[PDB]
Amino acid sequence: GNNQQNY
Amino acid sequence: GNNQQNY
Repeated sequence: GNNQQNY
Repeated sequence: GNNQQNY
């Protein structure tokens, strides 16, 4: 699906 | 914080 990664 | 909106 839509991807948000906050490292 | 960081924002991602997928309408």
